[PDB]
Amino acid sequence: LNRVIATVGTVSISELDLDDATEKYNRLQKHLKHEDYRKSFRTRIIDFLIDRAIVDVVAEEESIQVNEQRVDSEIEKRMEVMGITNRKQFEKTMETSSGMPFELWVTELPYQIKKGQLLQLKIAVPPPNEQEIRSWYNQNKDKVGFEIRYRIISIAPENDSIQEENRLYKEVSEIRKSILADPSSFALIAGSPRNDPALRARRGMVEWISSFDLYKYSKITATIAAPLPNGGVSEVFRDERKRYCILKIEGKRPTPMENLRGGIQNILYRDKEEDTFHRWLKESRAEIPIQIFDEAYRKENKIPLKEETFHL
Repeated sequence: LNRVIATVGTVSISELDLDDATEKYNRLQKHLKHEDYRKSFRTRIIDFLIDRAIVDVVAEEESIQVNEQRVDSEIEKRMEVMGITNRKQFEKTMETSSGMPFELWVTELPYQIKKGQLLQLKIAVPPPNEQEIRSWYNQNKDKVGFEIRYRIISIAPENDSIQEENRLYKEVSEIRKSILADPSSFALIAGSPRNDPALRARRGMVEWISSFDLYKYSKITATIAAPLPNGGVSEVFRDERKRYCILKIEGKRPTPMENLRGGIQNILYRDKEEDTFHRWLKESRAEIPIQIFDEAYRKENKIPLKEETFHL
């Protein structure tokens, strides 16, 4: 009862092949940003399988072979980018992002490899142009973000004592009262010996940075800076290095394109491949011989029969 649903080129899609795929397609339905939900699950899955068949078929013709060894090679080439060293930790990393068991996720790699190699060979994805970059910037200002310029005072405690904590809390709180009283002071006190040696030189000032890049250096400092307006003095807080701090936003500006250039290019190019390739599959379905045998699909997707005499 494992009947043939369809044939895509040399590939044959069995009713079994469908049932096997039934799990993967469901966990992939989240990532598959094209399928028209008006169509039945039965249609959508067959359609899924046909697209996979096309890739397999075309890769054969172009001598793109993906063997057991090449799969392992790719996993390790993916680690040698992500940073990851243990094979066991990578298995969990992927299960998070996919929401799929590793033994199932690994069966995507052939498709992914073949797809990447086909795009490298057949398909054309022209790098995005300056007018396209500027238009993304100009029409995605919410997604650009903001850059900040601020001044910080960071005083470390000598001893691990609670008494020292109470002193420094009061010390820094006094500096804060003084700063609101006379803002001009902040510059002087930042150059003053109480502040960290690194900040004394650069007048306590931190030049143009994203709250995100800052969040990388210090999650605390950023979460504290992010909500404050221009000239906002932060409340007295502690560093991730247990230092007693105070910061003041000296400037805010929308992050200049120049910095986000690469990032915008990457967004644009990936959306270019994801469409060029989606069209190429549509296009390929017209070139590669496909035959549907399954009556359900035939009926639903409006496929004619020869000499199906018109009613008149």
